[PDB]
Order: sequence, then C-alpha cells, then structure tokens
Amino acid sequence: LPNITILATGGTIAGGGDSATKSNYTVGKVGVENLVNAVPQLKDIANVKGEQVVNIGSQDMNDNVWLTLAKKINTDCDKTDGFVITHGTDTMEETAYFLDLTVKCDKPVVMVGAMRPSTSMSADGPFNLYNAVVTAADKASANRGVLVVMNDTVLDGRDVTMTNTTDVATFKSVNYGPLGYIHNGKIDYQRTPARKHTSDTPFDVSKLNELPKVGIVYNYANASDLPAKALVDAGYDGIVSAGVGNGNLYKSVFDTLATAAKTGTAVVRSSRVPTGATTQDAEVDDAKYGFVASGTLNPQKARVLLQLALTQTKDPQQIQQIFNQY
Amino acid sequence: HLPNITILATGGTIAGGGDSATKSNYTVGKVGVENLVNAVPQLKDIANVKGEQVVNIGSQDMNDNVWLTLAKKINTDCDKTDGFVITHGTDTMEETAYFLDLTVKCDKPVVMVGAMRPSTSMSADGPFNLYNAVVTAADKASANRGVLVVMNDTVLDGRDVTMTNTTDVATFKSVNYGPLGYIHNGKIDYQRTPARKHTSDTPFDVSKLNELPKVGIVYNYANASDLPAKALVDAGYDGIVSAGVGNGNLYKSVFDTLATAAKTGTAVVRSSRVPTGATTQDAEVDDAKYGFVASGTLNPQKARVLLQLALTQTKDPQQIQQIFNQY
Amino acid sequence: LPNITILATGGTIAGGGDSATKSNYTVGKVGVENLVNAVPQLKDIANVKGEQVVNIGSQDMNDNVWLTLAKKINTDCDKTDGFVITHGTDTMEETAYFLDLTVKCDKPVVMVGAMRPSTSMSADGPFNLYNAVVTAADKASANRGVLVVMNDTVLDGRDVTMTNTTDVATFKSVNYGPLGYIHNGKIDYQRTPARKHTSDTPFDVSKLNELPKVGIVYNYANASDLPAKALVDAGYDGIVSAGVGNGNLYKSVFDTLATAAKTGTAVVRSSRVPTGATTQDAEVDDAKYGFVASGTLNPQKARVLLQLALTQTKDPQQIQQIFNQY
Amino acid sequence: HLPNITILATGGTIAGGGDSATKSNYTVGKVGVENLVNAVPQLKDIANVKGEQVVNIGSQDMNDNVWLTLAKKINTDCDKTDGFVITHGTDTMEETAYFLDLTVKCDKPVVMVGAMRPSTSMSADGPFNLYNAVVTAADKASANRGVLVVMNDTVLDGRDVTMTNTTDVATFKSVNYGPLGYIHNGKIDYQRTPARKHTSDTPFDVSKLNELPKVGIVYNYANASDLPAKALVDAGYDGIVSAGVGNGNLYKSVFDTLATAAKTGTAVVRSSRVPTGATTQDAEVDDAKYGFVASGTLNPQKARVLLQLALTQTKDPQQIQQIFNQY
Repeated sequence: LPNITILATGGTIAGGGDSATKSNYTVGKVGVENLVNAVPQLKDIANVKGEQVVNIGSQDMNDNVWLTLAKKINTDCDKTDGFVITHGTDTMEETAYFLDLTVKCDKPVVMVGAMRPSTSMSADGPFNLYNAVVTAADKASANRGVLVVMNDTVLDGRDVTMTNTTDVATFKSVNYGPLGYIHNGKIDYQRTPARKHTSDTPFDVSKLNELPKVGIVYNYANASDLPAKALVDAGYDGIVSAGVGNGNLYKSVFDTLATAAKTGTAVVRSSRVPTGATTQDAEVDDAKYGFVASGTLNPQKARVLLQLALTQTKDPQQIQQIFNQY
Repeated sequence: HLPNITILATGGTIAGGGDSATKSNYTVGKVGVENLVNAVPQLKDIANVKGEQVVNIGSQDMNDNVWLTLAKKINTDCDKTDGFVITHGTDTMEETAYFLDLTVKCDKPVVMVGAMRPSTSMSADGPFNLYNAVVTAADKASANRGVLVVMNDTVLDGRDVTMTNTTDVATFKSVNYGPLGYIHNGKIDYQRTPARKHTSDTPFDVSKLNELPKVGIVYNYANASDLPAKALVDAGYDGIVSAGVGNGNLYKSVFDTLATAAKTGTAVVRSSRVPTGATTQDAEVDDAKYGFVASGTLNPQKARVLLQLALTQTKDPQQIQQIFNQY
Repeated sequence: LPNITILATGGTIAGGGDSATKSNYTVGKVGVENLVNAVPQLKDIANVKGEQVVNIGSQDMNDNVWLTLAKKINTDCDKTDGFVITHGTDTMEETAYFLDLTVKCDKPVVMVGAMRPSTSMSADGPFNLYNAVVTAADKASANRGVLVVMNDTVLDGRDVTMTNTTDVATFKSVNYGPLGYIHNGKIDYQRTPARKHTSDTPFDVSKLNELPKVGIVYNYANASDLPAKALVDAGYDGIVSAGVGNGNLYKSVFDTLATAAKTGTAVVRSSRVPTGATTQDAEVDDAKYGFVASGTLNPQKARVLLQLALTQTKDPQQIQQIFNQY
Repeated sequence: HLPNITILATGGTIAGGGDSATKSNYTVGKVGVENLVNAVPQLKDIANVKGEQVVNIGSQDMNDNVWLTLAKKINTDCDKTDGFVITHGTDTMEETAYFLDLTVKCDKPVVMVGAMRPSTSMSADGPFNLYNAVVTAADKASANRGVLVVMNDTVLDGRDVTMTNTTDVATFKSVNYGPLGYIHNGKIDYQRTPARKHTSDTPFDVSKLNELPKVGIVYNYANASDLPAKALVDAGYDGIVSAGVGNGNLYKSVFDTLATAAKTGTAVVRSSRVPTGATTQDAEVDDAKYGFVASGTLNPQKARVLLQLALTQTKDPQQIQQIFNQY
C-alpha cells in the first residue's frame, strides 16, 4: 500500500452540528486523527499519516496558510507517496490553484472537503475522503497538477470552482470539464490540464513569508469607485476587477483603475460571470490602459496568479504572458 | 389588426458595431432605435412598432438614474401601448430587469432584450432576439408574469435570469428555477410563472423618487481586505451586499467590519459569489444576532436591487429579511 | 405532527452490496421497516407508517405496479396526510409522471430513491427519505402534482429526469427547473407546473387492469426498421420514436411508422436529445402522416402519456391536443 | 501564405432552407458546397478553400455507406491538403464524428460543422459556424487532437460531443469531459486533448471495407417489450446495444433475450439512455458472467459506432471490453 500523508486545515469535513436533523454547524473542531479512524477503510488502500497544519473554516483562509502548505509539501515530498489536504469548501478552489502553481512535488496532491457536517444525515465527507485517498494513491494521478476530489470526480486545481452554495455536487471544472470519474475505487482518466503547473512554473515561495497585496473589486450598475480607491490608497500591488459581462468596468471603476495602472498598480480584468474567458480584443483596449485580461480565471483565481506573477515581475506585458501560460 | 408595441432603446451591443464582421472588436453607441427597428422588417408582420431612444450607453455604465427614468416612463405610458420591449446591453441586463420587475406597475408585457454579438458581426444574434422579444411582448399570455428577459429563443423571469458565460449567445439563464417558456415558430409554450411578488403586487413606488439608497457590493476571497467594506461604511452607505464565499460566508476581517456597521444602522445583506443556490439562514452565521439579512437565491447585484428598494420602505433588518423572503 | 404513509417499491434506497466501499449491489430483498429506522429523525417531523407494495429494482417496473400504486393512493387518500413512495431511480421519472396523470388524491405524493445503496459509505438514501417526508408534510406541497425529492430538491413529476448514470445529483427538471429547494427542513417554493395534473386530468385507471401497449424505437445512423416492425406485427396500440435532433426519423423507421399510422397505430415523435421540445412545424409534416409531436416529453415520458391518451381516444388530432395540455 | 482547406459537403440544414426567415419550417441539403462557400466571403481571408459534394442528405438518413465513403476519401486525400471541414446535418453529426475519429488515419485537422437554424432564417448560425470550423481546420494546434466538431465558438472532441437540446444553437457539448478549446476573434486557446486513442492510434482500417457489421439499438423503459431485441436476434445481428435505464440496466425480458443472444455469439453492449455518465462494470450486472460489455461514457449511438468497428477485429466479448476501455 502507498504511504499517503493527510494535511488537515479544518473545514466542514472536520466540523459538526448539535444535530443530524438540523442544518446548523461550527467548522474545524475535529483533529485529523479523529477524521482518519472515522473511515477505517482507508487502511485497505493506504498507510495514512495525519498532520494538523491549522484548523479554520476556509472562509478565513489566508496567505500564511498557503505559504505553510506549499513549503510543507515541497519539503516532505520525498517522505511520502502522496498528499491529501482536508479543507473547507468555501475557498478550496483558491488554495487548490495556489498549490497548483507553487508545489514542486510531482507526486499526487489531492484536496477534499465536505458540503455537509460530519454529524449530518448522509454526511458526504467519509466517502469524499476515501476517494481523495484513492486518487492520491493512483499512480496515474501524478503529473496532473494539484487536484480536487469531490463527488466521485477528479478536478484540476486551475478550472475547479463552486457552482452551488449547498449542493454536494457543487465542485465542477466549469470551462474545460473534469479529468476523470471514480467508480469502485478506480479512475478512468481522459484529460489532463494543458496549462503549466507545479514543477513547470517559475513561482518559488520556499523563502517567502508574505505575498504581494491583491484585492478584488465588484462591478455592477452604479458601482462605487470607493472600494478600488481604498485598495489604491493602501498601496496594493494589484487589483482584480470582477467585471460585468466580458470583463467590463463601470465607468467610475474604469477611471480609478486606469489611473492606478498608470502609476504601476497591476490591474487584471476578470468577470463576475461564472464561465468563459475575459478576452482581449472586445470593448477594452488592454494594451492602451496597461491592463491584463484574466482569460478563464474567475476573480479569486486571477488573484492567486496575479499575487504570484508579482513575485517575478511588475511589467504588465510580462504579467499578461503569465496569464496566457499558467 | 396587430398589437402596438413600444421599443425603449437604452444602447447595448444590440445597437453596437465594430469595423469587421469577423473581428470581435466593437463599441456600443452606434445604431439609433429607428435604424435598429427598420433593419428587422419582419417585425411589421407581428406588431405595430414605435421606437423611443431613452439613453444610449453600454450597460456596463447602467445607473440608478436610467432605472428611475425607465420605470416612470413605462408606468406613465402603460395606457398608450399593448406592450414594451427594452433594448439593453447584456452586461447588467439582469439588474435592470429585476429593478423593473419590482417597480413597474403596468401589467402589460415588459420584455428586455440584447445581443452577445455586435449588429455588424457574422451570424449577429440581435435581429432574431429582437424579433422574439416583440413576439413575447405581443403574446397576451406574457401578461402578469413580471418583467421578462428574452434571449436565445427563451423567456426568462427578471428575478432569476443571469449570465452564465462571458460571450456565449446562450448565456442568459434562470439558473435556480428555470425559464418560463420556449419560443418556436413565433409561438410560446409557457409552463411556469414566478411565485415571488412583482410589479403591481409590490409596495415599491419610485414615481416621486429622484435617487435611490446607496448600496455597495464587497467581494470575499482568501485574505480579503476589509478596506472596501470600511470605505463604504465611512461614506455613510445605506446598505452593503456581501458577495460571500460558499453559503454566504465572510472573511473574518470583512465580517468584523460589517457586524460593526450593522450595529450602527447599516443594512447588511449576505449573498454569495457562487452563481447558483440560496444564501440561507441557519448555516454558519447567526443573522439575528448581527442584524444581517440572508439574500436567498438573489446573487449580489440582484440583492443590491432589492436592498435599495427595501431601504425606501424600511431600515429595520427583520422587515428587510421579510422583503427578501417575499420579493 | 402529520401522518405520512411510505409506500415502498424497492430500489437502490432498499438495496445492498457486500462492502461500504465496493460499488456492487442488488435490490429487492430489504423491507420498508429497515429504511424507516435507518432514519430515526423521521419521528421529529411525522408519524410514519410503512407498507411494502412490491420489492423490485425499478428497471423491472411495469404497468401492473403503476396500476396498483394509483389505485392504492386514490383509495387510501382519506387515511393519511401525505404519501412518500420509495422507488428505484432508473424509471422513477416514468412512475412519477404516470402517478402525476392518474392520482386524484389532493394530498402530497412524493417519490424518493437513492443513487447509492443503503450499505455504501455516505449513503444518500437516509437524508433523501427525511427530505421527502419534510416535503410530503409541507402544506405548501399540495396542489403541485406528484413530486420527486432528490438531493435537497423538489421536482415536478412531468419535467423530472435523470441527467447522469451515477451522480447523487442526477435528478433534474431539465426543461423548466425545480419547484423548490430544501434547507433545514423548510422549502422555498417559487414554481408550480402549468400542465394539467392529478384531479384535473380525465385519466382514470380505478377499474383498468392493463394499459394499451406502447413501445419505443431508437433512431440513429443506418437504423434498422426491425424494432418498429416487431411492434407493428404484434398489434401495438402506439409507438414512441426516440428521434434524432428535433424528432427526426431515419428513412426505414419513418416508412414503417407512416404505414403503421395509416392502419390506426398512434405514433408520437419524441427525441433521444435529453432537453428541448420535439416541435410541430419542423422537417416532419405530422398532420400529413397522422403523427403526434411529444413537445418536451422525452420518449419514456411520451409513452406514459400516449398509453393514457389511448384509454380515451385513437384520434391523432385528439392525441396531439392531449400532448398540448398534459 | 494560407493553408489549403478542403470542405467535403454531406447536406444538412447548413446547406438548405425554408420558404421564409420568419417561419421555423425547412427542407434539408438543397444547396451545393459552392453556395455554402460563396455565402461566406471572409473564408478567403484565412484559407484557400476547395469544396467537394460527397452526398447531399439530411443527417437523419446518415448510413454506413456515407461513413465508408468519407473515411476512404479523407485517408486518400490527406496528402493533398492542409486540413478538412465536413459540412453535415446536426442530427447525427455526433455519430459520423466518432466514426471518422476511429477510422481516419490522416493526422491533419478534420473538423465537422453544421447549423441549427436554416440558411434563410434571421440570425442564421451556419455562416459564422463555417468560418469557425475553417479557423479550427487551419490552426496547426488542431492537429493530432482526433476528429473535431466546431459549433457555437467551441471545439469539441469526436468521442464526447453530443446534442443537449433539440433546437438551441448551443446544443453541441462534450457532456462528460468538456470541450478542447474556445474560439474568440479567430484564435483558439486549447486547454485539453482527448486521451482515448484515435485516428492513426487505432487498429480500425476501413480502406477495403464495403460494409460494416450489423449493430442495432434497443430502448429500455418500464414494461419494455422484448420484441425489438428478439427481432434483431432473429435477423442474426452481429451486435446489439442496449440503451439501458440508469447505469445501463435492462428490463427483465430484454435482459433475458440479450443474455441468451450473448451465449450463442451476439456481442452485447450495455449503454444508457441517461445523457451523461458511464455505464459501469460492478454495479447490478455481472457482465463477465453474461458475456456483456459495459459501454463506459459512450451513449448508445456512440457505442454502436465502436461496437461495429470492434466487430471488424474480433467477436470475443473480453476483447471487445478491452476496445471499450481504450478507444
């Protein structure tokens, strides 16, 4: 049996309600030890070692946790055959993409969560954990980048996102589809992500204890410029725009971000629309404003890649080339 | 013997052009309503069409003043026509549609339409979209359904309709509760109507209003700044909508700022950046303890529309939560 | 607390394998009392009684069980406040539509199953059954036709279909959307079906012991006319065509069906395409041939309505009017 | 300095038309490949296009003869051109695409295209679909991805592509594993390629083949007749595909007819009427005991293509299962 390390961070998968009958819950109260021997069947497919990194709801995920995870994985790579990270669902898709760019281990790294409390009727977390361990154990999972395993599906860390606030089936790679499906402890892989990931990216966080400051502003009818201005006034390194339609900006936001970009703030146009690329060549002259188009990266994904691009360059053309390769 | 249909034009890519039929480049102010209407001569087989230019903007620059002008016009002119079609940019068409759905007192058909391809592009979607919009507005079965959006041969209620994709001609969907009807051969089979209260069944009356309460939206993500939320509180915003993570959760620092603002009277609505599903009561956030409101299926930009209108009526969070359960 | 009757028919919800972590299972050997006390929380929301009607896999569902179920619901309507029917997934969409057309009882009738057997890790059956009893107990559920409740969702019996072979979230109302979502035992209903159902249909099976014979033929490139001919030779009352695209037929199948319709066989054009109407006024002049256009009914749903239509009329124009109203 | 691109025309609504732009009615494959081309002058900006008419039929009448003809012509003319577009009806485009995906030995781009609206209708999709199909066939990056379908600005692999909606312009989706890339402003960002073996990586050779093994499809449902199954068996079909219920299950009487056929030599594949997901092994059916093959993600019309070609190599059920695990 392969050795698999579980790195725990908290989440609904470690968290419970007063009741199985009721929807209410508190996040990340169970330790990884307790999580693992609640699924005795993991012992049939791996030798599982648990380590607790942090124990938070993922709605409070942060750069320090990210840097701890990436360095822990890169250091401990030769000690184990694969990793599974137990994590809250709310921001699993951001951590997954961060790790997808910063992990240099080409062994399987699999993230997993639960949409129901571990005390709830028909709790999803047990079988999710089991399938995550199946994926991390499968020799075919290597060299695919950092993965998310939810609802019997293996999803790439770059495309995966949430489709629904509560559904057990919420995690989907909404633009390019999944990599494979898990049935009876076996995976039929038919896809791998063509974007460069893991050991094929320049991003190296081994000596970083903080990341560039990147905030996200929303566009909508009558949008205030005050959020954008607040990030500019604090000296943020970059701003991501959650654009309306194909990455478009409300006029007051457009003005503020055009000004910021002139003074060297990196600006990435993404979209609040859940699927499709924010393209070049549409209504915005990105060349002229010094903006970057996010492509299929949603706002929170574009934040991950922009924070990391800014560790290598402040140059908008070079950042755009980063957004075309990773 | 054909219905009288008014077109209220606001601009949008439907009225927009670039220099090549086969390059994506375009701008939005290009074609007036007269020229828009005359380019689809098949309209005169189904309706007597009159066109009025209300504004001419990209809907990325839609704003409270345009909403108020459109509601008051539709309400004032209800008796002069059999139905209304509004040409509009796609980017914020879902927000305008919900604003009209809550403030229009006319129960004749109001249908919104736009185009995901410019008028000059090969296989331009705007002509057939506008034709189907006029079909919808002329169908007496369209009445009493609220304000509608018609795109890609589908009839969508103004509450649930939203964009699913940045560029796809099929992007407009009612992602939580489905469409009202599909259009085939100029006929509609309706199998649904929205249960939530709309148009003449709301208390929202903008007839005397010249501005709306100030509501901002803040995004949640890992390591989110509280600076956007703090800037809105410092500017005296009447309400703030949180685009939460998962089931409407907030990053700790955002949470701390909004819990403080709610104590001082700021209306706070928790919604979700996740494109489908309710932001529910009775999950991780004790809304009754902080004075917060859960948005239900209303996404952040929709939640903004209803909160602005709620704040014309009340400042009490229990009353705003009741509005969010009924409209 | 309301009185809820569980009419059990078998299915995966009552199905079991040899391991929590192997996909193998069988149906048809586990009784309703086992399901009811796998969900002790039911006692918090209802006074439940279980009756075993049959114990089958729904792949073997048939006209006799349909007739049994409609009669029993219609007969026992006064004895309870609502019904839940436990049922296999595979043909749940057929039974739900039959009962939507034939039940005259004014109380909630809710169907439920499970995509994982009762023995699996993270079995979906217990919370589905709890949510189905919440649904049947909800006064707001009345007057909405026969319902299916799967994965925290209330689906109408006409539109509901399977979208995926294995996904717990497979059940969707793919053309018109769900009626309501369930969270913390509460439903927010925002829709009701416009098509006529239950006590508003002329279908009455109270004394029928069989149903007219209606079979389904599939269309594809180089399709054999031998399936269609085998139904015609056997004197079938009706044939449903799973059409290509918008209800189209391969030349040989069309010829066999145009002939059958001239002898008085009823022919409904439906589509193998899983969403969208088979329309009138496309490539097939239905009036010229004596054919009926299924609208949004998929082939197996079209068979349900065609069987019931033939209990009243053999007339093509009258059958089309039934396909326009139910 | 432009690629040479060959258009092979087969008919389909992308060629012919209704009496009207306003009305839904139409007749299929009445325009020659030549109308098609001249109808899109911008093709000359991106390629040197030459058209040949192979057949001129509605794709609801696609057949084994057209498949053989197409595969042989593409394998013959591979050396003469830089890539192929095939204009085809929508209705069975997904079966011809998998067929060519398994039989074409040319690793130059082969892209299939159609139109969900008649050539004569308002906002016809056929022109820009054809532009995009030519863009795909011209893009050096499209080589070695197997046979493609290009519809609604999306590049789809031949194996997974299928119809999702009877009439929507956006009906074509790779419903299990997603598209290979999206087309904007005439450029494609490929992020995927299919891992299943195709074109020159398959043993299927139709070059000397004037017919295919007989494979029929049977439908399952509540109270399913065994008479369709019995009929194909009586006619000594080489293969039967079951469109099963749920995860490839069969009605008792169909099960028993197909069990009996498999024990005497007939190749039996369980597929599913359910539009997504695999028909798996190790569910309710002991496939090894009955001599059945599980179709995986192949829907019944797709499973028929693969079973016919497998039967040109082998009759052995464990060998057909190996082909169903590999292509």
